[PDB]
Amino acid sequence: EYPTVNEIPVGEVRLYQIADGVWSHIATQSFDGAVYPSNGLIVRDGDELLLIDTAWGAKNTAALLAEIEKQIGLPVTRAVSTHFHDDRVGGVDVLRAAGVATYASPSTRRLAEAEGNEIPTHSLEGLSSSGDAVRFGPVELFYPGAAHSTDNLVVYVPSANVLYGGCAVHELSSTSAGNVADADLAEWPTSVERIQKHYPEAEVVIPGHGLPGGLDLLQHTANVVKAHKN
Ligand SMILES: NS(=O)(=O)c1cccc(-c2ccc(C3CCNCC3)cc2)c1-c1nnn[nH]1
Ligand SMILES: [Zn+2]
Ligand SMILES: [Zn+2]
Repeated sequence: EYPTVNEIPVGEVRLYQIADGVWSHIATQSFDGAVYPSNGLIVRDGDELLLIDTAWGAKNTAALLAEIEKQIGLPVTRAVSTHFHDDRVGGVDVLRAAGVATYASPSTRRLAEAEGNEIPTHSLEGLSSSGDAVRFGPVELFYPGAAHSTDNLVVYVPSANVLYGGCAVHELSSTSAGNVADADLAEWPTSVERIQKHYPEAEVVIPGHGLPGGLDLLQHTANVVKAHKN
């Protein structure tokens, strides 16, 4: 029942319940003349919500906030962007105007600024070394090392054993590595192995794009990246 790309018009946002107090958000966006689905995460934080990643654009992110208001009815107070690309930060200005406190690592902020992308307000220290982990509300943020991008973070929800991989993790049906322009194809398998080692109890793995599954998404991603490399 997870929504697919052809099921979501660009500008609409769907929520999908992953576990008690954990949802993914799914949106679609046009990029270089093709339409892609994209996931983020929502985690209940008492009587508040923590958002992971924008819905890829200003209008999509306004629609995301409206969908959250309708379906969940708890305020989004903080958001974390997991890397500097537009599917993660595009819409930060909408979040900020709506009073959401926006966060990203200094690595992500510098890359977003150099790229001309929207820049989260606050800096997340303690994530600059591969294998670093910090607590942020109801999640753990983990920097696995360079993969899809040099700054990519993953997010674990310990109460639910949910791992959100962002664009460092591909769905099982993936046959291509996506946009690798900012990737480190050689380090990516090592970064995936670090995630595997750190989160062996993950029950659900959510990719940046496409269907959630189990821990197999991690090895599959390393395999996709190796096929791209040669
Ligand atoms: N995050 S990004 O800016 O590099 C991006 C922008 C536009 C399209 C994409 C994009 C996303 C997925 C795909 C493929 C991956 C394999 N399955 C079909 C879609 C292609 C491009 C991406 C991306 N995210 N992760 N990897 N690339
Ligand atoms: Zn990206
Ligand atoms: Zn992406």
